[PDB]
Amino acid sequence: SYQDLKECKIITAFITPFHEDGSINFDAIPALIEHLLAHHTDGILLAGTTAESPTLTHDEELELFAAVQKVVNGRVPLIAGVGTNDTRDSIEFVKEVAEFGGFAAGLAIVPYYNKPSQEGMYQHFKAIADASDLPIIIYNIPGRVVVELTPETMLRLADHPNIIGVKECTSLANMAYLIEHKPEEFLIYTGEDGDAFHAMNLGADGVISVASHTNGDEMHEMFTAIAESDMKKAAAIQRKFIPKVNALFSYPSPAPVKAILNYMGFEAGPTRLPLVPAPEEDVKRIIKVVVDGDYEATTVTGVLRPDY
Amino acid sequence: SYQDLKECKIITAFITPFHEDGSINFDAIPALIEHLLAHHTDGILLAGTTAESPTLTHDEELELFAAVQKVVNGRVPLIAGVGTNDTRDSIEFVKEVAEFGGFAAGLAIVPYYNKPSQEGMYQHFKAIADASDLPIIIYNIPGRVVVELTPETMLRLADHPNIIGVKECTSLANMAYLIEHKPEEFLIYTGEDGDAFHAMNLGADGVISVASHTNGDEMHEMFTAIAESDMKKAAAIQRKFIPKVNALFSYPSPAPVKAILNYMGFEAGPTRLPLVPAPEEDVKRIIKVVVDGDYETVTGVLRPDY
Amino acid sequence: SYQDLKECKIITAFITPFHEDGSINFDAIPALIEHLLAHHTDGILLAGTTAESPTLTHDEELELFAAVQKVVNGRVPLIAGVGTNDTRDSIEFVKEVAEFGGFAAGLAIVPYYNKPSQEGMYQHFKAIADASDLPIIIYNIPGRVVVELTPETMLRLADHPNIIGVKECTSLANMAYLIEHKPEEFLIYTGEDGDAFHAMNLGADGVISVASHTNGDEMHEMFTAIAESDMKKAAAIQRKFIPKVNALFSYPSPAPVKAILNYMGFEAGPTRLPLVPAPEEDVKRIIKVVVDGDYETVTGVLRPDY
Amino acid sequence: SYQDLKECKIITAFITPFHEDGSINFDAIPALIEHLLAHHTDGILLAGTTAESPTLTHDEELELFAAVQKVVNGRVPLIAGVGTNDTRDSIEFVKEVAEFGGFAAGLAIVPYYNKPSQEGMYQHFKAIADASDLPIIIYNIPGRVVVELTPETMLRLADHPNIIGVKECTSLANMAYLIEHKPEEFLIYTGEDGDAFHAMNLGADGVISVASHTNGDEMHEMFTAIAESDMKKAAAIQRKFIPKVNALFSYPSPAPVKAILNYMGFEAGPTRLPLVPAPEEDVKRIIKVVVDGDYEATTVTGVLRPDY
Ligand SMILES: [K+]
Ligand SMILES: [K+]
Ligand SMILES: [K+]
Ligand SMILES: [K+]
Ligand SMILES: [K+]
Ligand SMILES: [K+]
Ligand SMILES: [K+]
Ligand SMILES: [K+]
Repeated sequence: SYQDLKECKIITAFITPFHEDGSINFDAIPALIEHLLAHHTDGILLAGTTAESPTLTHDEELELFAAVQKVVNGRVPLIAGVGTNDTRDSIEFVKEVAEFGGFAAGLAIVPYYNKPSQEGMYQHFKAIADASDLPIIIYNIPGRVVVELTPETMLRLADHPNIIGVKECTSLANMAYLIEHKPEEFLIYTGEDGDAFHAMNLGADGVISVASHTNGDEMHEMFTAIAESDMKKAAAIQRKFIPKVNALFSYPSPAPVKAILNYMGFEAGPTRLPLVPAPEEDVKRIIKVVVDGDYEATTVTGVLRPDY
Repeated sequence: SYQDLKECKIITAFITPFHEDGSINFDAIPALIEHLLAHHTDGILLAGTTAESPTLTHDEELELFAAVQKVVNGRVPLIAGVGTNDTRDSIEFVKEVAEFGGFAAGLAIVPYYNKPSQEGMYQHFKAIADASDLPIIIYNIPGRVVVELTPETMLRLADHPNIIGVKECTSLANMAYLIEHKPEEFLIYTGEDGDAFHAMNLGADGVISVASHTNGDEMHEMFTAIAESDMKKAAAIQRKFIPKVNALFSYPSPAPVKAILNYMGFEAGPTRLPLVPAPEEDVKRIIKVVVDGDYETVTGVLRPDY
Repeated sequence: SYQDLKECKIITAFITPFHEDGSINFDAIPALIEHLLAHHTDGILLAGTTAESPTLTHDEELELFAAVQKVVNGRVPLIAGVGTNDTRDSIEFVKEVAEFGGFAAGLAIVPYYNKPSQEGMYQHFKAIADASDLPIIIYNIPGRVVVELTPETMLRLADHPNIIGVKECTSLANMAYLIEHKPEEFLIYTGEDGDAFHAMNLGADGVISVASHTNGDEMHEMFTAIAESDMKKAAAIQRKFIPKVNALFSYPSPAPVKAILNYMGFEAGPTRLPLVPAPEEDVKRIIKVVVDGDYETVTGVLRPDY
Repeated sequence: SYQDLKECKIITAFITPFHEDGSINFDAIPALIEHLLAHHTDGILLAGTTAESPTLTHDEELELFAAVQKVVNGRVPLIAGVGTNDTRDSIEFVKEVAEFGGFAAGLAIVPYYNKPSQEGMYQHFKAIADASDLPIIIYNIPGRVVVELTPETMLRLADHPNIIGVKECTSLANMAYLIEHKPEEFLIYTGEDGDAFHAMNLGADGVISVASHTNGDEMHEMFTAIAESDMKKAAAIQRKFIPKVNALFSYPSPAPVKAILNYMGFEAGPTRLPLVPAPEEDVKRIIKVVVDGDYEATTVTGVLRPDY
């Protein structure tokens, strides 16, 4: 529900740990989940992009939700990534995730690849919102999907009772507009770490974050500053925060965040093809820049999920 | 193989006809296909983007491959859409297709959504080309998938002996470079009906077309003018073809092409959500522009959940 | 100097009122100016883009600088547009302006049309800052001039002791970096009324505004809310200001701003060709959106050739 | 007139030679002009971008037209660059260039910097076309000016009796359209060397060229092939032509062309600020790539026109 999510400020988009072997590392999950709740994660998004959802099987996403809900045991609310670029597959998975339980909302991306029109997107998300007990949060991101929902289409959807929010990654003009015209019980999250500062100042509810894995504190610190009206501290953190965000996305994500989470001892392991891990030479620069660690280095292989 | 496709000039990116209830209209396939082979389709690509592949299940795609192959009967070579943005799935499907047989190649798109690096794209396409008997054509289309293979990575892949060409949708600058440096047994298709004139001029092997569904004849006349060194005529055709291609892509494909095909009697049906058919006011514009037809809210459909 | 401008929050990019016959309306200047100083203009930029500088002759610009300075009388500091895309002309004009006196700085745009490299931009701006007593503010606006100063070249220039700031129209990412690494005695203005909220939040020194002509008060209220750490109120103001900025730039500036100023009695007049006034149907939209006014083909004018 | 220009295929956009000193090198002009007419230049454009027109004075452009017409002595037709982003200054210079004589047409760029609307551009070019005996050719180039004339505005203008053509640098779709709907006595030139092949196949009249300075022959060779219907030779030249075009624009033009013209012994000299010459390290790669010369190399300074 909107209620479960309402107070969230730092929703983390949780990675999927893997072994050298390509299988999921369910073992590394407990320590990672603890680290997040220790470093100001308000809520967890499961099986999103950062989780390499395109490469997780149906049954693997189900394993992941059980494994994380066991280890979170109710402590923060959760959102499941449910949408694909097929409306029927999205209807089926969400009704299924409604049954499964433990989620405050299903997240549904604007369809990638097939490039639907605004009416197409409207009828898409309506059908997914219609389908299930689980309300929906729309993830609008032309930087990954080419097309986008316009604010007008988005606010058409926001009126659906079962559509409770948006993870918006367009422009701060668009974001301003959405915050300005939102109906009630409708939540506006930036999905851009490097904008979170501006989105919060403008009246957004929060961030659905990658950088929260490795810089959750300084992000907390900046948000508290906005809330406690210390704009000088908030902007100082923001100015030093931007180059970290850029390093975390300087190779295709979640490669940079996994490499940092690997240095930090969390065995995030590699990425499943078609993603490959960050090159060693980038790996050192990145750890230095994002967590001011020193990486004592030593061509790079992505992994496939077991054939068997 | 490369042999099988060497000669194709117009390989058509075949639609999937759907019933008003959202099931495949398998009945419409024989008429539609004969119409293609009647209008200078030399080769057919099944379950590409224009087939609404994101919306076709595993089994549906297999059942399309049956229907089409039964009708085609080896009259032209066939290409199966096999790649997705998951490297393992793509491997498992290219094997199942190689096994299925009757395909000269599999088409594998550059991964959408997850935005791999070049090196990621190389490992992806290498693994697919390593998986099976079936040769691979890469589909590079940053207007659909955001990222793109640089020519440089493309040419590295061109060296894999089981990768035999590219459907290239980037720039004519890139397409020139690829023609220039291509190795042996590597086909270069444009995937952009609008630029097919330029691509063929520049030395491409042909076009993987949507337009060929409705405008095969004039495409044939242009390619013939081009190969007969009749440029004034090739370019007269190209200059008037541009708006028709434009119209075809003026609501998201394959809406406009189904709306024309429906108008020509072929029962293309509607599109599966998230795509919706072309709006009414637009349908008329589109027919008038593309086929010179006289025609007269919109509802996308779902696959049956039973 | 830097001193003179340290305190400015709202420096307005002053229009040039024109008569229907295309000569400067010098009569309108006193009323327009008093109106700015009445509405929280802290500093004025004369013969910037909004003044239609491409259309003002050398002597006209000098005569504007007279008129305005006579009216202003040292109540606020002044900035003269001095740079063009020719480095020699810019040098000769910044000297003539330094000589003219009464200006805290000269504004020099990144060269338009000829698309210099970074190194070319450095040599350009260095020579201008070397030429005269008069300090230099750089104007970086790739949406007008195509190329842009990277932050890196910008910070090299920031070190010249006669370059004292930037009117920056690139991205908030760049604007953050510049605030963070700025040396001493270097002012950072946003030139984007739309992003002024974000820029001030991020630690900018203020805005070089068009909107301040018509909406000075609410801009003042926002900047005050911001500096009084009243964010909910700052952002309420910003969220409703965005469409007004949008409207102001909805036909090419300064058409929309003159159309509003005309409606408020100020005789801004039309624009000099190649710019034409806002079309009629648009003028009404614009007034309603920007000032909440109730209003009711278009003709751009030429400077007299006699 | 349209007649003077009608048969032109390779219009060169002539550089402005300068001394180390910043003054124009009128001495180097004769040899450069000869080289062009020796290497298939059909027509010469004077005082365009390639000529660093933004940095030429009024009186310097007048010197240039006299100096080139003396040395061309009638042999090819000529076009003068007359437009600026001020309509009055453009009216005055063109009426003046009509008086001056020896030009087949005045070239007028879509106004840069002030970003006019379509009506604005329309009224702009109408006024310049109205002003003088010299007909006008429009130079539409958003890559330098941001804005552009749409085909609809452009064809509105093409109907003016005194507007005889366009140097179009947008897309080949746009170019196709213009060739398809042109009125009579209206000429379509690409201003893109790297597209000239495609523009010619599509039915364009010609190219207004930079690369013609240093690769005029191979350009002739490709155009003859199109005309004589040998498409295989034309495309072979095109494919090897593209990387030369890219090197000629790999540093801000006319820096790369001047550096090659400097290696070839023509003393093009440096560029006037804000342009600077090409870096040495780029200078060798460029000469190699464009004219397969070997540059025996030896931080880089742009020059100002004399203060005196
Ligand atoms: K999945
Ligand atoms: K709702
Ligand atoms: K499928
Ligand atoms: K191969
Ligand atoms: K001026
Ligand atoms: K300074
Ligand atoms: K000039
Ligand atoms: K004409």
